[PDB]
Amino acid sequence: MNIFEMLRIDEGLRLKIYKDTEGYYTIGIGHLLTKSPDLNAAKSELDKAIGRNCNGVITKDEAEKLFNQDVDAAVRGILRNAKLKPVYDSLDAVRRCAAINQVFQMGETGVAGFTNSLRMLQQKRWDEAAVNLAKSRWYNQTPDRAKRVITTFRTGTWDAYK
Ligand SMILES: CCc1ccccc1O
Repeated sequence: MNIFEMLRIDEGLRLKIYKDTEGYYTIGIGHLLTKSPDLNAAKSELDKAIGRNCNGVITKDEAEKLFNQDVDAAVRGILRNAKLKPVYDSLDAVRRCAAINQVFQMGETGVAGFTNSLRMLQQKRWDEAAVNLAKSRWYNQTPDRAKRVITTFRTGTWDAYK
């Protein structure tokens, strides 16, 4: 297991524009195109992202290319965020993957409410962190995925991903 395999499980792979769990136009391995309800705006973002006229469909290679960029962006983002970087750098490599996963799903604004979880994670209070992480819109809206990511934070193992 690694961050790519982990996110591939959590995000799936779809080669045609689809709506994610929040109803937003998405493609590939959880590549968010736009929060706009306009399918044409999503097709425009797709064409811009890939550099050709895709008419809402891409190849596996193109999906994986966006995925590589998106994972990279998630990590570089964390490292640029003064609240996230110190916690991320305190973690072991497995728990870092849980952090990348969460930011990939939610974005940095998405994780702004996680201040108390962040402190517990930096303190290595793993069970307490795990309890706090589940008290969230995140957990309630995507419980099966959140349970996996939380188990990863709690244990520093890949047990939740088999
Ligand atoms: C709250 C979990 C977490 C830890 C460290 C960095 C990002 C992140 O979302």
